[PDB]
Amino acid sequence: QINRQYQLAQRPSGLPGRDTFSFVETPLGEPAEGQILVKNEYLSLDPAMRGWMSYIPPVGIGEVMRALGVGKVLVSKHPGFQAGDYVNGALGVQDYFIGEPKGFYKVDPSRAPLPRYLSALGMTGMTAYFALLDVGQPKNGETVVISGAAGAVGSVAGQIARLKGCRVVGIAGGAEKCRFLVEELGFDGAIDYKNEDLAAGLKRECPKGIDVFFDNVGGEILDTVLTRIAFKARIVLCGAISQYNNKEAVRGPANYLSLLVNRARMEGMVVMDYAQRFPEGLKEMATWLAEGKLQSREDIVEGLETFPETLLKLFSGENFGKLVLKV
Amino acid sequence: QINRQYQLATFSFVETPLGEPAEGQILVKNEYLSLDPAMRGWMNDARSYIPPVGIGEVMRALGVGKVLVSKHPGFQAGDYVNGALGVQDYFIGEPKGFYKVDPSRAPLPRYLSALGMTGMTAYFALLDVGQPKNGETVVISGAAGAVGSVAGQIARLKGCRVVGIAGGAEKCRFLVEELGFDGAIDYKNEDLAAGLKRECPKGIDVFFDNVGGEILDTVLTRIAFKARIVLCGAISQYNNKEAVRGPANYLSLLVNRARMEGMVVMDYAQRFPEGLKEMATWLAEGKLQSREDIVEGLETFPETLLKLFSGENFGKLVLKV
Ligand SMILES: NC(=O)c1ccc[n+]([C@@H]2O[C@H](COP(=O)([O-])OP(=O)(O)OC[C@H]3O[C@@H](n4cnc5c(N)ncnc54)[C@H](OP(=O)(O)O)[C@@H]3O)[C@@H](O)[C@H]2O)c1
Ligand SMILES: NC(=O)c1ccc[n+]([C@@H]2O[C@H](COP(=O)([O-])OP(=O)(O)OC[C@H]3O[C@@H](n4cnc5c(N)ncnc54)[C@H](OP(=O)(O)O)[C@@H]3O)[C@@H](O)[C@H]2O)c1
Repeated sequence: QINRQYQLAQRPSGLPGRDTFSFVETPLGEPAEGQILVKNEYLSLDPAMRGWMSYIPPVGIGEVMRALGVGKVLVSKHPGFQAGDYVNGALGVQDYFIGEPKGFYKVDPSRAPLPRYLSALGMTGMTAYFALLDVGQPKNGETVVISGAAGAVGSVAGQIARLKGCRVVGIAGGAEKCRFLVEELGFDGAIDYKNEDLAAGLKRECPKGIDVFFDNVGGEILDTVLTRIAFKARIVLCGAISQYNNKEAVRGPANYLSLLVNRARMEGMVVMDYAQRFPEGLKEMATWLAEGKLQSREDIVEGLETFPETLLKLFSGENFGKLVLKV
Repeated sequence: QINRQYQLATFSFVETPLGEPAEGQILVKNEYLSLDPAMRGWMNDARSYIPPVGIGEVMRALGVGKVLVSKHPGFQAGDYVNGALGVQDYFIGEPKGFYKVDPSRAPLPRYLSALGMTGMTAYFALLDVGQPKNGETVVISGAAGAVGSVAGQIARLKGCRVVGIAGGAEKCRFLVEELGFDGAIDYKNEDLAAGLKRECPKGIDVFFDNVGGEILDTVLTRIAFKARIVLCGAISQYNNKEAVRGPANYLSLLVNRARMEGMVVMDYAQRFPEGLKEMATWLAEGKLQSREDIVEGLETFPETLLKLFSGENFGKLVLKV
């Protein structure tokens, strides 16, 4: 049995294209004590990958590329897991995972499709959940603005905010995504940053200011949102995708003093800090899904070999929904 | 009787007749006036936290003074007050945001510094927003200034390691030898990153920012897990003809799961009594020190005013009227 794997060959400069990865065929090993062996089925493609090439150590050169995934346990030398289980874990960009199941959890394939355990019922879902609710602390009637709003995190964030009684405004790229936000996910409004002036969009959509800004994007979008925040607003720093491929320095928010004028808070978060609360998060999210109160879209791309090419879709805005790679 | 005033024209010294207080009003002989950096920010156009001084109107100044006549249920003749008394001999109007100060518990001018606005800013911004704990490392910008020098001393009292950033070898010496800061970084002569690397081994848990600009952006690179950055001001940016700099390292808040939060001292006006009571005991026991640089004569105003961005004020700048 062969285990195909993408390895990190070189730390990339800007956008990471080919020759950044090395496609390698190594023989399938066997798990040691405390380890499990997993047949990888669906891989999560995440903007955080660029950073992996910080809050977590980077990928070692010559190591398998880091990747969250869902897979079938073939064998287990670990009390927590048994052969036949389906697991969410750091499975890597390869056919098969062998190692310590640290922070792995079982998923039930009969209750939801596997790729869902990478979105709304996975990491991106939890990010939206804990970031919005614990850090954003939205309340009934508050104006909630979300960047990267048609994405996996933003789309779930927008909807939970809607369920909390918030007026929800999405900032997204292109007419199709902005239409999706309003007609499908139930956002109160949308701003197409690619086609309309963002400031005028915000003035239109948030005339009395913004109480909660969920930032997935950073850059000029963040800086413009800053001129419009309300007294005691919360800015959740979830990501800065517009900056991840910078050869140049990060674009700092020149309107940051709005946080002073408005006595507002800007706070960062990392989803793994909430691991102890995952079951309660996953449980409540699941009931939202079942009740039709929240919708999750996955964008599945087939074939492990397409990894380098498919990854770039996140940075070109080419993904429509949570990007998943079928192995 | 005459009320000498400075009203916003660069200014204008105009003698005016002393009027008389109506209902809801008090009459106050102004004794000491607060010269604050915020005086500049008040003169701008864009929506600040409080509306600008109107063209032609008496220049805003916080001050301490004696009530001569009260037509207000909360104030009595002979009370001493703190309030927006303005750049003038006498205040007449509603005591919007005034409070009584006990002249027995402290020197009158101290009710403009540690027991006044700058002291309460340090008090509430550090403790409510920074929430420093025993053994945490607390870095203060403008640490020699009126807010920073108090914030750093309260930090010391809470059991923190306290590191100050200040201009000049003299001021840095003062923080360590006189105020009891654990370390000091001379931003004017020394590299800041190296200074911070040196003075803050375990990273930075609380940053009390009075300055913004490059200092903030450098501090961001060494904040710790779950750090708190208190935005109190951005003095290095107030005299900019062009755009505020902006922290390029702000994503440190993400990597470190840290919080950056602004505050305005008057939001805590209702809690001033407990804050002032505690601050008074610290001063009285000699645990916390307050410096005021007092210049005599209202007439010296425009000259005295030219000090707060220079760095010439040693202590809280106060004008005796
Ligand atoms: N802090 C944590 O714990 C944590 C965990 C997971 C993810 N994240 C972060 O959350 C954010 C969203 O991730 P996701 O999984 O939901 O990915 P996603 O939003 O589903 O996909 C990426 C989206 O980013 C937008 N985008 C890319 N470049 C942009 C640019 N230059 N300007 C504006 N928009 C741009 C594109 O949307 P448009 O086509 O609409 O422009 C693209 O569809 C990322 O910043 C990620 O790093 C944080
Ligand atoms: N948010 C609120 O409620 C509130 C209340 C009061 C004050 N503030 C703000 O907090 C700040 C402190 O006010 P303060 O009364 O304590 O004034 P201050 O510190 O007594 O006077 C100015 C001090 O700022 C420092 N400074 C000036 N320009 C600088 C620069 N370019 N780089 C580095 N340091 C510089 C100087 O320190 P060195 O001489 O050592 O360089 C100087 O001592 C101001 O920005 C003020 O507007 C906010």
